[PDB]
Amino acid sequence: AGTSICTSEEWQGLMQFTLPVRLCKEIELFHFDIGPFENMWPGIFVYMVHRSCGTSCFELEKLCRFIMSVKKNYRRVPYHNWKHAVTVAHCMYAILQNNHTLFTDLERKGLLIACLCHDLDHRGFSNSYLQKFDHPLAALYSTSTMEQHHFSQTVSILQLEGHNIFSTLSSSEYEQVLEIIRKAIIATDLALYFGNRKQLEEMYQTGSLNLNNQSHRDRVIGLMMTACDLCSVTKLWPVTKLTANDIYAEFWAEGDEMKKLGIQPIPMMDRDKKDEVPQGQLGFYNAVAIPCYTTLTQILPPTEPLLKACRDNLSQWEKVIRGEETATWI
Ligand SMILES: Nc1cc(Cl)nc(N)n1
Ligand code: NI
Ligand code: NI
Repeated sequence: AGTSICTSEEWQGLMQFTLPVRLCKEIELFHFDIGPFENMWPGIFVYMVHRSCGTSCFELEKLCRFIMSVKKNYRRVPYHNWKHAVTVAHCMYAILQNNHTLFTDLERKGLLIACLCHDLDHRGFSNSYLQKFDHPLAALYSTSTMEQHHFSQTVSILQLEGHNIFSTLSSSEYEQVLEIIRKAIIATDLALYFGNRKQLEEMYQTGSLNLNNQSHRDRVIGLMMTACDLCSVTKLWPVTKLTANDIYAEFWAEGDEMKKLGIQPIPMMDRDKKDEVPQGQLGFYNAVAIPCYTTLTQILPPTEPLLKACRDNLSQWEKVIRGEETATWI
């Protein structure tokens, strides 16, 4: 029921927040893991917007209201939560810092906000679920159901009194940024990823890819959104392994719901099929993450460390399968 608004207490605090010095250099790296710094997450987001877009990109008060209200519109679900939002935004920051001039000031502001907002009000249910059991959302949004919902929630937050960080933009630029943000959130539907990646791969291989071609730009941005959304697979193995427990915790709760409604879930959502997870992650890396980061690296060479990390994690899942796992804490 409705869109949640942060307290004066919340946003004034973030305004007064300052980032410990040692973290400045860390935040720049692809592999950086926000995990051990929970109190600082909203502040790390300020810092990234200020570094990428400049301290004058947004009136700070409205930026701070926007971020903390964004936080309050994430749910307490094991995975599609506030921590994932900031993780995704950080990956985008590393991509943009490493490819800064390829992207307009409008694209950078739009994309960091899109990443932070891309799973707003996620309920711990997949599009598969909502469409299977005809949730009202599936009727409103026949395809990319939750993603269209996340964009809707983003616009609602902006429309809160004192939250509209895009107000100072020309009328034309405003429409462009909302369009940037809409396309970027929609692209985080993995259903679209398969065709997008295949197109981009084709365009790269034939040499037709042209970044001054809007339709090409939209697709590159789309794959960037995929890379950022899946970035848990690009971290150090223990970090990757730990996040995966959260991914599966959320899936298995969905599977539990399906069982009550007389449908056996897919194995991935079946908590009594845990022995199949390492092989499922192997399949997910083979069909999704590997090709994603491969293509992204061809298009944006400086993103190559995301790909090497993901190949290292693939190998770690293969070790698990062979029975060579050593001690893991969770
Ligand atoms: N977003 C996801 C989904 C699955 Cl099955 N696995 C990973 N690593 N990330
Ligand atoms: Ni999503
Ligand atoms: Ni996501």
